[PDB]
Amino acid sequence: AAPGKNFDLSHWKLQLPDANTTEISSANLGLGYTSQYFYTDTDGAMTFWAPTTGGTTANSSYPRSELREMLDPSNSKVNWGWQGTHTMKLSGKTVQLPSSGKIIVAQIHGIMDDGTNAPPLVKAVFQDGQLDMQVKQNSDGTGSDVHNYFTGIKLGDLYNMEIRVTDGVAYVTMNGDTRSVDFVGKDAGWKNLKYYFKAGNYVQDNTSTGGSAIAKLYSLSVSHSNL
Repeated sequence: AAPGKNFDLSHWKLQLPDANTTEISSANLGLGYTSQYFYTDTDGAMTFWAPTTGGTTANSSYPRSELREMLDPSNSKVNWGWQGTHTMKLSGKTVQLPSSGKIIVAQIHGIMDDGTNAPPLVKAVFQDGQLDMQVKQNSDGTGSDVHNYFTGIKLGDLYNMEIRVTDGVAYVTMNGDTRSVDFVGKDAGWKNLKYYFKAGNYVQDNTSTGGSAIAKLYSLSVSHSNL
């Protein structure tokens, strides 16, 4: 069955790497959308394929086949804040890499209150042998990232990932190994942004002959909670 039947995609939309970077609505995912970019493989995985020459969204140079969390499937401007607990769990694997050897398989992305773009906060960067959960230091265009390296994560291996924000602290986990970064403690300006999760295949190669990447998910959930 197409992915939106094996997964609760009622609060995700899908962003594609076709030339026009088409988006597929939550409802259409639920009605069984499938294509070369997004399909159920024979192992049941929700599978994301994107070529390095794909279209790029307005503020990126890299192509993606990637889910974008929609608290309101009819309004992408409704997103969550730094206070309380916000947790994504997934299990998946990276099957094929582009020539650069690097893709992003999950994110927490910032966004302004009015919906305008803001920086990523967490980027789960996969390479064949290490995943780096990168946490951006500052909410604006300054500074760099805090790296968090997980050694031994290879191409084709299954990973169990969790990314949690509780009260302005990011907890980044692979296979039960959790690291943390207090992002509001680094820059209180993160309190002036909202956030949404992403998961899929954001290919860090835009070159002519870099080929394409495949990432898979076997489970994907989001929980927002309080006390």
